[PDB]
Amino acid sequence: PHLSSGEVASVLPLGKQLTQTPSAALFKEHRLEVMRMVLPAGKQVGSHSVAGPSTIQCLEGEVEIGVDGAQRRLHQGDLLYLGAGAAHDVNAITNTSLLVTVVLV
Amino acid sequence: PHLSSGEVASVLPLGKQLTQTPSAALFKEHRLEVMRMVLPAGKQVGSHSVAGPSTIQCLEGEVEIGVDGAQRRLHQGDLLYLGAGAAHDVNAITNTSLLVTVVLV
Repeated sequence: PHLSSGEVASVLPLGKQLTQTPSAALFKEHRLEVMRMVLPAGKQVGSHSVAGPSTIQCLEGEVEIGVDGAQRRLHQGDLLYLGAGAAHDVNAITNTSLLVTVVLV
Repeated sequence: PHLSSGEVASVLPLGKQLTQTPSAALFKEHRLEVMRMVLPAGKQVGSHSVAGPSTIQCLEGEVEIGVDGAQRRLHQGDLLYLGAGAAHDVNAITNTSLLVTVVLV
């Protein structure tokens, strides 16, 4: 259940289905991985980083992403840019779903 | 004012402000470029390819993206994966905005 080139996935908000939907990869290839992370309200991910640059898009709900020098409160439609190796943590304020795109080096 | 690491841009639907908003890069860095393409209804981009893989997310409206072996009709929330060097064309069905993420090789 992964997209190949030319294929499509819907990242619309899950809404009432959020609580029944696990996080899943849309696709993973040599240079890129795209995943939908589903976080229930309160879920935390400790400080960490990835070697390539990445983007986190808040599809619904509210999530706090701690970064060097700030705590970014993302709401629906917010797209956060993380440079290569930029440390960050995640705190789901509400039930939320995130589209996470990671460049692999 | 492109995003630096840890910064946020809204990719919410433009709605009534769509036809007044030009396409713009959210950021451009060594390994990754993220742009919002704003296409008025009927606008076409001819068949072309980029060297790295990419994703095209339909933020609002409807767009037809031609790919090898198919014509994908994307609606809001649809995310298309394009492999490295995958030829594609774009036809805005309605006024639409697209989040385009491109891995740079």
